[PDB]
Amino acid sequence: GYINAAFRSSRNNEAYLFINDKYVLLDYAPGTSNDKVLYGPSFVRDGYKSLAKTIFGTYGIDCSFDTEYNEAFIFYENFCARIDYAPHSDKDKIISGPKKIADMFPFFKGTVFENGIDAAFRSTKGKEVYLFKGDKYARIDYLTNRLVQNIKSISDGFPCLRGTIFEAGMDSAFASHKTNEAYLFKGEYYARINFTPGSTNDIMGGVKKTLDYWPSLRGIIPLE
Amino acid sequence: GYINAAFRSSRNNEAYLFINDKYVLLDYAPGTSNDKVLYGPSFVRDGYKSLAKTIFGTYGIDCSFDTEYNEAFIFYENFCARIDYAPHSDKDKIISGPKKIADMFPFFKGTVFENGIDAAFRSTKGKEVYLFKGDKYARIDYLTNRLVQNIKSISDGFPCLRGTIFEAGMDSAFASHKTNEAYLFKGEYYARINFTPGSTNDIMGGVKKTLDYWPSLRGIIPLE
Ligand SMILES: [Ca+2]
Ligand SMILES: [Ca+2]
Ligand SMILES: [Cl-]
Ligand SMILES: [Cl-]
Ligand SMILES: [Cl-]
Ligand code: NA
Ligand code: NA
Repeated sequence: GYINAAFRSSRNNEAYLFINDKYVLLDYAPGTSNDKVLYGPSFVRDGYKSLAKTIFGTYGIDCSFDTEYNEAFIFYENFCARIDYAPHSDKDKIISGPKKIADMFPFFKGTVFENGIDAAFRSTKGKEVYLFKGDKYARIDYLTNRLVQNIKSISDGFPCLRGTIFEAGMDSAFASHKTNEAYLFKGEYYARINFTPGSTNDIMGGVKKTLDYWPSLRGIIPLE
Repeated sequence: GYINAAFRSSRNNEAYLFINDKYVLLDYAPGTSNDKVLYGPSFVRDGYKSLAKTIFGTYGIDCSFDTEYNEAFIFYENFCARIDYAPHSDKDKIISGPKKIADMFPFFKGTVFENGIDAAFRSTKGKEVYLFKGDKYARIDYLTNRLVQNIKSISDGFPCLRGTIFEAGMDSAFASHKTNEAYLFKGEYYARINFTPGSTNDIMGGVKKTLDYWPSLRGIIPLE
């Protein structure tokens, strides 16, 4: 019962975190010690009416990423959908789907990504997204629907992760509102990384405990 | 692109037929030659607003069976839902699901039925339903959620099918409004069978052409 998916909100310093078939809306306070749970924990089916009678409403969300405006891709196993998550309102809706991953992203056919994605986060560069499955990552443009480069080992693109628990996989991720930062999650741990698109960079550099960084999540995770 | 699923309506002499991602409502006229298409062929997503943004709306329905009143179980691969099909209105709605088959029917766990069902029809007896997968069939009570007997070969329970194309499997079925009769489909073929719950039969009619029996379907089956 840890964080299985996440996406950055269009609202400043807010992110949606999905755990089992539930979620929380968090003010994650990147520059301040005043993190706070703004909504939830709530069942996906209760919080998102448009998702109530779907596989997402039944089983929850296991990967997602912000795109632009108020729209996000959400996943469950081999299925995905594009949604308007309509922050702080009643107005959520499915724009596209649900569709099999292979039908939404045909370049994934014949790869390990066609059966499910572990984690994803929105790049600062153009319409780019990083997606993770096992020890591999992919880099796509969601607007033109194109694989930007060959699928590579996580360690090829993020050398800073060699020798950490993230080397063989990530459970969940979201991009920060602070430029070129992102959070990676696995079990009780997170890392805050700094990245530069297209450059084999580094930093960092600190695998810590999620509950130390967000005390407002005490008693919410782990969810037994 | 032949019939992939069907269910008997609560309305006398009407059946819903599912083909690719579409359906047809048919007056199947079991006692006369006045068969007609009443509605469709239309997309499932257009005709059932409640299914529009679900896996059933994207990909169609590959198995189903009438329960009672205006409720039907519908399937797509390993998922299923309980729906009110609200005949001749737009008051359709999902009552339960979508859920995985193992979660809805726990007794199917470990069986060949776990990952999808080929075809099904409602019995005249109590709340019993016959379900088909490959050369095997199952008989369940949907109320008590119970397997009524061991999973068996189609030939054992339906000896009239021996030596015919239906021996190895069926694509679709529905129970007739005429008691103890049902229609089974595969490719361009159908059989009309008499069945006696809990007891084998003898001879009935033989494998025939669906288009000969329902000329109102010419130009519709197969869907090119
Ligand atoms: Ca995940
Ligand atoms: Ca079928
Ligand atoms: Cl994620
Ligand atoms: Cl069927
Ligand atoms: Cl769905
Ligand atoms: Na994410
Ligand atoms: Na059926």
